[PDB]
Amino acid sequence: GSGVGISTGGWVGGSHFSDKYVVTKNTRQFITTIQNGHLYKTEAIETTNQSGKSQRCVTTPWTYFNFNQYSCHFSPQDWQRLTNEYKRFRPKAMQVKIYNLQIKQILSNGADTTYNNDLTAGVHIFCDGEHAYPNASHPWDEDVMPDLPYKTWKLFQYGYIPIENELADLDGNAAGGNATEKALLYQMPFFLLENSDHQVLRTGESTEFTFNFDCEWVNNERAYIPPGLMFNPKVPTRRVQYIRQNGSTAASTGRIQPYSKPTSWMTGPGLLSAQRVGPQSSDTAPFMVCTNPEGTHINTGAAGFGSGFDPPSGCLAPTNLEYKLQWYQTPEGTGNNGNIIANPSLSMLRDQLLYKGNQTTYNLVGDIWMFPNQVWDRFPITRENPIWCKKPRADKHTIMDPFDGSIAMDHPPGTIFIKMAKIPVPTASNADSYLNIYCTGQVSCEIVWEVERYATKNWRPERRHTALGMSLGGESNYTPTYHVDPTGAYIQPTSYDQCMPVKTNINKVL
Amino acid sequence: GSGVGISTGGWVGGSHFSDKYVVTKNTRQFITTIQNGHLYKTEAIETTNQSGKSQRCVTTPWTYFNFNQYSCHFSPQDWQRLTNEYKRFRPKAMQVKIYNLQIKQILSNGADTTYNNDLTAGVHIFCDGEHAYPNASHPWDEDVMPDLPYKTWKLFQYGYIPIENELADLDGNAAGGNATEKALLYQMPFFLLENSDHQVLRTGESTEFTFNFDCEWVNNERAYIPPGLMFNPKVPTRRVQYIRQNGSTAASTGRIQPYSKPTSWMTGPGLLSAQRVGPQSSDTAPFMVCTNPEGTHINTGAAGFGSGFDPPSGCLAPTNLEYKLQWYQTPEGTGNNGNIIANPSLSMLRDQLLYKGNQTTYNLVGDIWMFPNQVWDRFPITRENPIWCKKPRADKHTIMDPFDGSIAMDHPPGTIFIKMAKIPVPTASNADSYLNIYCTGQVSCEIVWEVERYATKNWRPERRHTALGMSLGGESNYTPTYHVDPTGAYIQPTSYDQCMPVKTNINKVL
Amino acid sequence: GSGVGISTGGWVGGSHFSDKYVVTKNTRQFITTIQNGHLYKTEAIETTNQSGKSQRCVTTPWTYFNFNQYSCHFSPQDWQRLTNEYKRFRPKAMQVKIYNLQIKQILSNGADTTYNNDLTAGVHIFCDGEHAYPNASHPWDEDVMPDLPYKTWKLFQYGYIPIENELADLDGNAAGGNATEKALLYQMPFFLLENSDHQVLRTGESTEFTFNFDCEWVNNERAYIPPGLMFNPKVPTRRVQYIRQNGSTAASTGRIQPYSKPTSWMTGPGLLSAQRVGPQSSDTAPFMVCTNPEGTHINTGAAGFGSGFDPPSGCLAPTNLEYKLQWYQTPEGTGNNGNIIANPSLSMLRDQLLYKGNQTTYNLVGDIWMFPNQVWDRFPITRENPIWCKKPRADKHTIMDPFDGSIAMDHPPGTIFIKMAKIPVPTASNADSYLNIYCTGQVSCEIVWEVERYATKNWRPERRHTALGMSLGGESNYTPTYHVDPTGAYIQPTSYDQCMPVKTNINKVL
Amino acid sequence: GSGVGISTGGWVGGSHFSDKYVVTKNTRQFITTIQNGHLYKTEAIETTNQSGKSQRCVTTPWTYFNFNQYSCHFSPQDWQRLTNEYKRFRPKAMQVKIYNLQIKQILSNGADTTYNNDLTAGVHIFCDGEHAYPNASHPWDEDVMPDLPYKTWKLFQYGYIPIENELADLDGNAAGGNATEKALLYQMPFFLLENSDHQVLRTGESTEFTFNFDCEWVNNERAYIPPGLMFNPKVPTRRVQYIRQNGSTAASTGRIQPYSKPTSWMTGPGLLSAQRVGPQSSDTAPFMVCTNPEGTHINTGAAGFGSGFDPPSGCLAPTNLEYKLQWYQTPEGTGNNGNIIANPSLSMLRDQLLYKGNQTTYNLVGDIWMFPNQVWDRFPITRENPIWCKKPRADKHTIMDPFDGSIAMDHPPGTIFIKMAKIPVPTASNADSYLNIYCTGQVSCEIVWEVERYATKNWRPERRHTALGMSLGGESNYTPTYHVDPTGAYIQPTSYDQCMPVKTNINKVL
Repeated sequence: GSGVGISTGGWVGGSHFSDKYVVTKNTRQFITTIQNGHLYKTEAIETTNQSGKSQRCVTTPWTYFNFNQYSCHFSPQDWQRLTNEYKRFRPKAMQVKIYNLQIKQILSNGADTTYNNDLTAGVHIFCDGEHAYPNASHPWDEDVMPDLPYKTWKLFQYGYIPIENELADLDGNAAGGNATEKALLYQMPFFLLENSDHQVLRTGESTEFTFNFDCEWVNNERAYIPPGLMFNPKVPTRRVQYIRQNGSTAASTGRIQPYSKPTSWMTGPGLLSAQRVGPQSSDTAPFMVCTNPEGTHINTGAAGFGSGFDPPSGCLAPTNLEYKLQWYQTPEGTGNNGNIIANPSLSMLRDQLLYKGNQTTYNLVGDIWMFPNQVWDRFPITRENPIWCKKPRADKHTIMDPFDGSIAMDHPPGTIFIKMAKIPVPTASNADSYLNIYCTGQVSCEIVWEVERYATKNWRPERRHTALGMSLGGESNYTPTYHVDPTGAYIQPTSYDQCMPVKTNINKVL
Repeated sequence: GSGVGISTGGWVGGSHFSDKYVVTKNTRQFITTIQNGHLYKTEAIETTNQSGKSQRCVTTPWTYFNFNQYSCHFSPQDWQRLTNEYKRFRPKAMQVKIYNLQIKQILSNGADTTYNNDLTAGVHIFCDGEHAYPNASHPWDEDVMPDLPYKTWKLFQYGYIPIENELADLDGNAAGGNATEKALLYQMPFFLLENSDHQVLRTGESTEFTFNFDCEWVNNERAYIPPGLMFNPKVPTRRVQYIRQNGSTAASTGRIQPYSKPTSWMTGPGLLSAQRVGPQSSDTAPFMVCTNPEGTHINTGAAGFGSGFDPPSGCLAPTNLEYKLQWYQTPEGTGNNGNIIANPSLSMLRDQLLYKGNQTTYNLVGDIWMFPNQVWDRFPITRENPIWCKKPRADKHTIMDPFDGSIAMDHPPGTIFIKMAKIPVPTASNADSYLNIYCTGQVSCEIVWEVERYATKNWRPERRHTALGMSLGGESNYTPTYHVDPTGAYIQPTSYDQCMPVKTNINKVL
Repeated sequence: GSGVGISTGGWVGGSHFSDKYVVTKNTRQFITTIQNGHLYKTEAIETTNQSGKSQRCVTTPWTYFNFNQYSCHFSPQDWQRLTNEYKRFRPKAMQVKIYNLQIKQILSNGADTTYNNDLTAGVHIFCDGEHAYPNASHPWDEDVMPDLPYKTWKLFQYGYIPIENELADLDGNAAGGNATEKALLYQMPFFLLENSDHQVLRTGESTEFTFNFDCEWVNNERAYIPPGLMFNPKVPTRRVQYIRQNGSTAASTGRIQPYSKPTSWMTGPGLLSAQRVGPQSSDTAPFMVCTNPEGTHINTGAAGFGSGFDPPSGCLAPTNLEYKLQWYQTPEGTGNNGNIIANPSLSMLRDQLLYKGNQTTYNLVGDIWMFPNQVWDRFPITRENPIWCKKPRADKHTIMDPFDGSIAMDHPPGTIFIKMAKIPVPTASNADSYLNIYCTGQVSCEIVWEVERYATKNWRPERRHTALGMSLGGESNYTPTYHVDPTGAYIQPTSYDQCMPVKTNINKVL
Repeated sequence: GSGVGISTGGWVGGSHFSDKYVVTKNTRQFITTIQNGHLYKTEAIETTNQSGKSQRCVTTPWTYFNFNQYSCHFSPQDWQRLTNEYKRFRPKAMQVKIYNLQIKQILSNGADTTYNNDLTAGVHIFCDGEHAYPNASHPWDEDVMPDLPYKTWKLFQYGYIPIENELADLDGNAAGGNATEKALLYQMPFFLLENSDHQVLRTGESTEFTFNFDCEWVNNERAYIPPGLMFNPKVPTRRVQYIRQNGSTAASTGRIQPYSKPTSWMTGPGLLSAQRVGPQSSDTAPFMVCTNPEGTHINTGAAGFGSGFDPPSGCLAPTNLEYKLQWYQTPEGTGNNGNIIANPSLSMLRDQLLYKGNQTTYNLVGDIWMFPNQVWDRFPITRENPIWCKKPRADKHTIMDPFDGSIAMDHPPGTIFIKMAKIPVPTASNADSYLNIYCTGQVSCEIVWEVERYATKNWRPERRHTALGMSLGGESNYTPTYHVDPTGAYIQPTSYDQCMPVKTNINKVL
């Protein structure tokens, strides 16, 4: 049957490894609340205002489900077994279910608050698979599904940036009159999630969404030598190296030495020239990707308009800590506390350099662009990396490697939006008061991962991700990584290697 | 299944444009409350009483759904695309659904009030499609469905005017004894919505109503020249113009000039003679349509009896601001704040004039009536105009052009009435106390619009409704029209052109 | 139908005795509550700390159903009839049902607390039949199902020991640096019951679990003589006994006497050498089974690391009270109050001894190991004994006789885990507050027992368990065993014979 | 459908008289509550303790439905019509339904208490038709179904006597040591209603029980003459009466007189010798039926051990008021208030005597036992008598006439037991607190009575039960019997004849 008192679905979880496939099931307990008091609002996002960096977003009542990260779908055991036993993997299919909803009313008299289940209140649930609305998810957000299946998942409000602010700044001047600047405002899109059709669910009801990926593989195999050493040092070469006269030393023609042969392959692109700017408040990235159409007025300049492009060095060796990719394990993390810095995976298609020689010596080429015969490996993703990124809709685009490592998909998984159906309340005024409710429920993401097992003719052992690669933590510091403190706290990895990255273990003949 | 805890219907919205059809879906969250404490009452509607203008209405417990306006069904995007891409449109069919009802009890102890869902309380829902009861809807009411899909829709009480008051005034005198005046009262109809059969719905239940229009088109195409210039100025004419003797100048017979040929067509009717009267309180319109059967007594006279006919000038040029059609975007709007004045659409079948020449010169004809060979275009409706108007049931009627622009239908969409089923309460007295409840729910109006795309042999570009035709508003005044203030306020159009009227863009060869 | 207000299952109970089978049905009323506030925690279990004995367990939110004991499934009548009328019995099949759930919210304002039934809250129910998670049940726990069907069954929290503490102690020293000790922590398994798929049930729903045993019989038949007397004292023997010279007495060769013939059979293994140690706080057992891999650091030594093996004497005569198996009937029982000591069942395959003679006399062999030709009977289980024990997963193992008497099964009945589904609560902080609920319901265990009736050629009467073997108790001491005190207290057996052990009544020819 | 909000059954009542059958339907509103706080207890039942009469009962949580009495099933109209129109009747079949359950929670804050319906709470319902548990019902209890269909029926707790107390008294002495007295305790049965399978019902559910009687008739016909007058006084007799010499008068042989012939029939058994004993507190009956096995110790003697047998005179004339059967109409009745004494039905098979003549005169035989050729009629049952009695299970028994008039059945209707399912409550202590609830519902007993109409050749009229046989009562004393006082009180019959007994009206030729 169906109704109040009949659970809609059960709990699923775990993982089933096969040769061709890996099916990782997860279920979480989520809570969403009334956002903005059921209003759309466009307000300026202001920093400390030491610099003129500002932002403008339109905040909706809606909240959304973000499934994008590996930490959500794989346990540390499932990840270790994934990266040790398989050379490559990608997400075949994804299935999300939202069930066992409970909408409860919040009754607050004074300090103490009580919770009464109304049973007739619904929730709006909307999945955008055509990407007609602006994307909610962005890589490296803290909104993502929790790692531990028993933690509650608190959803985040949905908002989006209608316009670039400094372009719309209205600052202008008396001479220009900012006509082209108003023109940007006049066409500033405004999206309501109410335009589209969507489901309204009460406690007895549930819903389901399926997604089918088609995307590129994530390669777990390591390069033991650079592509430049793909030769045989015993065999002589036919080539000639002519060196022009340098100072006193005369020009010399001679056969290239057998041990160093010319490479036909060049360094993967990346930019080492730029450096970060300014205080932590302003956007600090070394490069700023910005748009400045003629006629508009920008008073602040620099990073005020534009968004920073980081990490700038895609394949290149991160000479400085600024270039190394870095994040925090926990939202409580402050500076140097709980931060993880990317380290070399010791893959020779990764952390490349390029030296421009003059007559006397070699010097580092700061920034190298796309050039033919460039081969490189994508960032060695860990378990904490985002799975996908949304590729913009644009006429032309170059090769897609996001330097964070995420996969650029032009149709990533749809973003599932959910909110409290507004329950109005009678009021003699215009005060448009509403009833205070929230909904908790059980969401289950189940993804089918397409894996393919390695095979090698290598004689020797290879590196593997081992639990011996972990450190103790917690109070009294006897709890390992990925384990629970006596207080109940979950011990986060303190190093990039405890995150078990790919492109480390398995060797691949170049 | 069905019951408490199973939502009856989901949310629908958006629009699907085709060549033949446009289907605009909308869903709103409505709230209706107990009205008149479940009583019918006939009370006098009294103004400041500076003038003897009075009204008498019988107020019901019922509230009703008013779907009549374009703003409800079309977004500003859907409207722009409608009026730019299509020469004419009309409403094929309409489908209204009322579902996801929630009837909650209002418990008030002192100041703080609580809301408990009873689940056994029903609501009465009645659709009058035969128009046996007096029509609730009237054009240009504020009771209409809201523009923004996320705003709550508060329904209005249903009432109607049983009699014309000054006819029933009882004032009379000692000499007349007002016998014919009592005769009007003796037959004064009294309508109860309980006479008819109607549905009672609880939370699990829903209802649905379908309507099929048959009505006239709304033409979006513009006249570039007046019908008087439909000639060819190069070709000579055969006609003669004889001018009688004027003063000294002798009577002259001569061929009419090629460049000015006689027109067979005349100005569309309209009345410029009258002017508005009195204070804002009394009915101010320039013409008063009234009924004054013999023997009745009218002490106040003038606009006391009768209803004002405005705008008086149907097709004629609105010489003064009094004649221009004007309204407010928001019910908070006071004088000159938030008011929109109709402006010329620059259609040459619109804003006509007629000059009566004497011998010496031409003079404006104040009021022109129906006369043969009159051609004109209906008011250039905007997005804020009512869709339809109810044509009275009468033996004879002339051509139907409402000067507000609305379509006169003799069977418009039925008015859907809804009220709280009275839940009595035991009381030892006669005090007939009742239980205090309200109902909120989701109503969805879905209309199928019949559209037909233009085609033209014109070489040049044509005017189109553009977002560049908008102005900034809100606090700090950086928010465009049709967009949301940082406080969440929705920015209303400040001009008639921001309302995107019809009969502007597309040209039509006369 | 199904839903709130329709009971899911009825009450079952009783027993049906047959010749081949015995079907014992039971139903109880259980209550489980939120444990650890929905957290996993690993905390040290500390005693008075007079000795360095410590333990570390990871405590889950889960609670579990323990069905392991005979007292649960058999009444004293059903047990008496079982052990009197049947020579052996084993559990064919087991069927557990969990139904009539009620999840109620705990509302506490000040001291007085109220209970409101929410109806939309579920419970998680998970049965581990593959034993992928650590076993919750352990013999001789107080968590077991109650004896009396009308008592409420309060479930216990599920936890498990991830590591042996002193091995992980971190104590070490500055010289060693405890590298092998960290290695144990680094791989310390962490099990979440959320990994596996499991059911979520609301009030209307129920669940069912069936188990099929295959295990060894429990033999109720007694040995009247030792296997050493299996001869005929009238018939002479062919054997010779040569006694070497002792002191003055010369070596004598002579035929063995007819009345004492040599036995081919030897004493069942057991260990009398060891004695208990230390205060009641520390682990006191006479033998300690411990693991001490090289390189680890143990400061406390002795019973700090390792678990005690008791009773040490499997078949041997319990020379001292330390060796006798002993327990308490009620968790309120303190020292010497309500304790029951195992006594001889007077089975001659039980309570064996072995004497090593020198020339002059015989002396008791302290500890005897497995040796060929050893025959013995398992502990004479009573009605209060555990039914089964979980056999470890190990490459090699010897004969399985647990000296407590329980049956060692490598796949015992699965442990049914249950917990409150977490209902989150909105909070402005990170305080991750949750809603306070509990669930009570009706669990029914129904086991099919495989029995086989004895037959004997013995002429004489045999011992039987009789109610005359009971003592009075309670206030005023007029209530018998297994009966209810005027206060309502249930009178527990005060002696091992009132527990009606097996291997007493029925005789078996050796 | 089924569920909360759908009544399970309707109200039935009334009676349908036929020639062969009478079907009496009844429905009542019952209320049962938590008894003993869900405990079994064996406590001593102590009187004023002026005498050593004591009792010991084990009180259960269960309550039960007692349908045994005629007053329940027949109205005074249905009874009058039964006893006037029919010579004999017996209960063919019985059908009990329990439906429209409501389990409500009792919330008490201070003095005022509130009642909230939980809807998930069940009730246990168990019918014992095999009589495996001790019988709850006993004749002449006040627990019986009410007479008036609109009165509420409050059920009584179920308990039973495990042992005869003075046999178990433990009093004994130091010399005996009361070994045989402990032996009675050691085997003292203890019954739990949880042993058996039974139904658990929630509000939506109901249950039904059917019973099929086979039993003896209840004869309504009267004997107009004693069986001794079955002769013809006109016809001479052949017999001789020899009278031995008495004093002076010589022995006389002579024919027996025609008007007094010898009877072959003798007086039905009964005992007039004994008299009642002691205060109202102790058991007062004239005869005590007791059990006193050898070796037990009885200090009090007399009625301390044993139960009184009353009325002692089965068919004999009740010489004194002690022997007359007597009861109270209402539980409020005290001594001489509201008591009804059995009176002669004027049936000549009833109220017999036997005189033993000596030579000189006749004297009353005090106690007469079963003797051949005894004929008698059973007690003339009224409408307030029990219908049935449970015949003990015993090897041998004599003729079954209960002197109260009830029918002795070896399988009477099963006793329907019902109790509140225990809803536990979380408590940090062992206090095993539970939730306070009660259940009210509608029980309907419908019995099919097998009747057979009389036919007579008698010429004269016969006595009939008439309403003129009633008396006024109530306040102001204008309300008749079987009618309602202005306060609403129901006027009880004040005499045995207003109870309309059987064996009065209809004549039966001997």
